[PDB]
Amino acid sequence: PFYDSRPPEGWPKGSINDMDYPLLGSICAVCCVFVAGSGIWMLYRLDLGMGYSCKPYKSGRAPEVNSLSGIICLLCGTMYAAKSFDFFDGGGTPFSLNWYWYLDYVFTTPLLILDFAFTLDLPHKIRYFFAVFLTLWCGVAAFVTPSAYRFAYYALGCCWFTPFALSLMRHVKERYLVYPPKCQRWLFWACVIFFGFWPMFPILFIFSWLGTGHISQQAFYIIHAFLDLTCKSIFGILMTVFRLELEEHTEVQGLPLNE
Amino acid sequence: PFYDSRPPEGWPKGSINDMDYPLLGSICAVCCVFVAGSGIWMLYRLDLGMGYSCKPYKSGRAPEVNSLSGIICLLCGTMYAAKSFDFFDGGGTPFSLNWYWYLDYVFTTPLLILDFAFTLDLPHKRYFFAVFLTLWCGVAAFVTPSAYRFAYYALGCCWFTPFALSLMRHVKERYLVYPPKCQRWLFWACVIFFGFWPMFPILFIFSWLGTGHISQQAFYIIHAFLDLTCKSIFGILMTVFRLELEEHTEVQGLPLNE
Amino acid sequence: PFYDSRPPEGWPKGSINDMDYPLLGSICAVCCVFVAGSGIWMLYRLDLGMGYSCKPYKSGRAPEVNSLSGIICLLCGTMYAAKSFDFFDGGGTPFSLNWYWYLDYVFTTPLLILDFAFTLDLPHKIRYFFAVFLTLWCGVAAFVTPSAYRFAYYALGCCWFTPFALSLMRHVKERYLVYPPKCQRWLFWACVIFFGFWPMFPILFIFSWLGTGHISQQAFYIIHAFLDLTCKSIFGILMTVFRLELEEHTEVQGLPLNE
Ligand SMILES: *C/C=C(C)/C=C/C=C(C)/C=C/C1=C(C)CCCC1(C)C
Ligand SMILES: *C/C=C(C)/C=C/C=C(C)/C=C/C1=C(C)CCCC1(C)C
Ligand SMILES: *C/C=C(C)/C=C/C=C(C)/C=C/C1=C(C)CCCC1(C)C
Ligand SMILES: [K+]
Ligand SMILES: [K+]
Ligand SMILES: [K+]
Ligand SMILES: [K+]
Ligand SMILES: [K+]
Ligand SMILES: [K+]
Ligand SMILES: [K+]
Ligand SMILES: [K+]
Ligand SMILES: [K+]
Ligand SMILES: [K+]
Ligand SMILES: [K+]
Ligand SMILES: [K+]
Ligand SMILES: [K+]
Ligand SMILES: [K+]
Ligand SMILES: [K+]
Ligand SMILES: [K+]
Ligand SMILES: [K+]
Ligand SMILES: [K+]
Ligand SMILES: [K+]
Ligand SMILES: [K+]
Ligand SMILES: [K+]
Ligand SMILES: [K+]
Ligand SMILES: [K+]
Ligand SMILES: [K+]
Repeated sequence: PFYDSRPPEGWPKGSINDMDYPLLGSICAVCCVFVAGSGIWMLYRLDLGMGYSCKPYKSGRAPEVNSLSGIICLLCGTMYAAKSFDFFDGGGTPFSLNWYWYLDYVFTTPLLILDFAFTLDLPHKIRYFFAVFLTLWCGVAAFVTPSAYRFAYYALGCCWFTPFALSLMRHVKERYLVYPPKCQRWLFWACVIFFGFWPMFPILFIFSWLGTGHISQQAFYIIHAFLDLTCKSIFGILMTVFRLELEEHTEVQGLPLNE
Repeated sequence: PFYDSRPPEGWPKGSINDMDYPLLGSICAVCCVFVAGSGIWMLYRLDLGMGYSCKPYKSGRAPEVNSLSGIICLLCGTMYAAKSFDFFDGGGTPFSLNWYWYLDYVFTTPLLILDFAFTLDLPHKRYFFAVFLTLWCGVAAFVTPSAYRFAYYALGCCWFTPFALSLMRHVKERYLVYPPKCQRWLFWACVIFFGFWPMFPILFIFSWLGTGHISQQAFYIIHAFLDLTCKSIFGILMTVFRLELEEHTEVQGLPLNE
Repeated sequence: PFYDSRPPEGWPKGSINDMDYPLLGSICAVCCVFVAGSGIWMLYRLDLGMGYSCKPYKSGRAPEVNSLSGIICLLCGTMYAAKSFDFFDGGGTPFSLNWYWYLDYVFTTPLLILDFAFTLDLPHKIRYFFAVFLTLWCGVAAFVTPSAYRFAYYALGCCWFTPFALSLMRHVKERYLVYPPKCQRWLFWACVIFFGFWPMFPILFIFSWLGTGHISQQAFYIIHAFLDLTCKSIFGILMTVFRLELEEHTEVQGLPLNE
């Protein structure tokens, strides 16, 4: 999709691409290591067995959808390795996963909500997947649109995120009472991350360089690196622990849910 | 994928991009509203229950593949909102869903046939990929400036002609299964399918990339109407056919003619 | 994604794009015909029935995942028809499936391993799919990166292919003892192709024009056309014959596996 490139003399001074690229690349490398290691741990723990007792699977293999968390974390870590490669090369690299904002997210966070929908047995998994997909593509369109119509694209995304986030919460609540108090605690701390960090992205858009102009692109990159460390890595860890508690309750102890 | 952009002085006069952009944007906005509302109604009606009696689902939720029609209509409505944004900005916008013809279709109409294959229990749900490939052969045909675009078009005609011939046959095998009311709804859906899908290849020949009889603006209006028919009306007809099928088999418990 | 195009006077002499385009287009057309015909035969044979006896399916239709081999071969044949169109037009065509190396592969070979995972009942089908996906995208990034960081991208791909290829082999071995000796023979000849031709691509990268500079882009195109004739077409034929023998053993004769 690329047309632009870093000028031979470098990015013009004062432009949004005139960033601290060694620092951004170091942050991206650290994020890559952390998120990829978290995904590797999730896959290894999933292969260990069901619950904290590590009860062997009857088929000898874990459910395929249960690998979604670790797969998403490993894909995010690989894209952050690519981001570190792009930043350490000075930015504007032909294969830049940093250039088009939220283009990487159209790969992780839809699958992520799918994983969430598979972990909580949430209804309308395809509906939630496509809502997140369209919201992220509206964000990509807003960040590639140089006119005021980007605020239209943003609004379009806000027309896809506000219902979804309102629906998901409701559905999440319907599942929350089902689970035992310990799984409820893990789910509570995962939903705190979800419903307190997903709304941050729309707010960050308004104060970014494409909005009120209060947040620079470098600060945007650092903020979104921390958000991906939270929304992918920490949220996936919390989902893995919630799954372990649910399996210990229902598969190891055989106890029924509060449904 | 974009390399081109609207020139600072505007699109050159007499070029294919020198179109009535306020009119195209208004048409795209109306299409967005209509198709998105149709998808919202499809999802709401699906959540209402099975059949016309709105029989509650045993699990409390509808089948996931049954949301395909409304999801496709909502995705098409969102892409038409993006198209209206592009047209109202004068065209040639970096995120232009109007520039690359049939690029948007690679997202809807494959899923659409999937929905169709899921609604009629059609074999080789193959079909999807065939449509996929066909549409990509269209995309290339509209980005190739040489005569080899007619090769790409022909390649698509080598993927659409068998598929459309196979689908019909398979559709016929399912048509006798369904009751006469579901048969009526299926008949009116298949009329749209087999009478409007062939239009796109014919429209290619007489477009600016063929005989030069249809301008790009007329192409946009024609395809807006076609998307209003192939996505919106066809999805409505499929929803009504599903409602009749559920009323026959799930509410009344009657068996199919299989 | 295209920015470049063939210059009005043609590709500069001595450049990597200054290739024998009629020859490349003829090779691509022959490959298209062969691979598309192999996919058509695979789908027709699948529709014939189970096993060598062509036992009719109970539902009257074959399993959907069993069409993966023929679908992949037909998609590869269509992409090779597009490649022949691009080459016969002189290269650098806006819809060039030859320009971005391994970009076409991100469409076939993941599905291919999925097909493999479905044919051998291999665990972690999604994990293998995403590993191949990420390896191929790392290859695409390496072949679009003009700096030394391409060797980083390559290494990233080598960090995704080496574990996967090591895991797959192990899992394949666990399945190999299950199957009867005839299915074992067909599986052996398919795994020979897999584990002896998939490692070739990383080695070909090193000696290509983006590495040591020993293999030209034209030679790369011919080599990869032959590899796609082997990895898609011949491997799909071997998988179809293995499936036919397995169905003759288990569905026609009703005999159990060595599990
Ligand atoms: C790990 C990454 C995550 C969880 C990304 C989440 C993204 C969103 C909640 C998207 C937000 C936006 C929309 C509401 C539309 C306007 C633009 C965005 C992308 C900032
Ligand atoms: C709502 C949109 C629909 C139903 C689109 C349908 C598209 C086709 C039937 C595709 C037609 C073409 C081919 C046969 C190949 C040549 C190029 C196309 C895209 C016009
Ligand atoms: C029919 C095509 C096939 C089987 C393609 C296979 C591709 C690979 C085994 C990929 C190899 C590479 C990686 C290990 C990363 C570095 C770059 C590649 C793409 C050469
Ligand atoms: K995760
Ligand atoms: K996991
Ligand atoms: K990322
Ligand atoms: K990007
Ligand atoms: K940028
Ligand atoms: K970005
Ligand atoms: K799960
Ligand atoms: K997760
Ligand atoms: K629809
Ligand atoms: K629907
Ligand atoms: K559309
Ligand atoms: K487009
Ligand atoms: K155009
Ligand atoms: K278009
Ligand atoms: K359906
Ligand atoms: K539909
Ligand atoms: K194959
Ligand atoms: K096949
Ligand atoms: K190919
Ligand atoms: K390409
Ligand atoms: K090239
Ligand atoms: K290539
Ligand atoms: K299979
Ligand atoms: K195969």
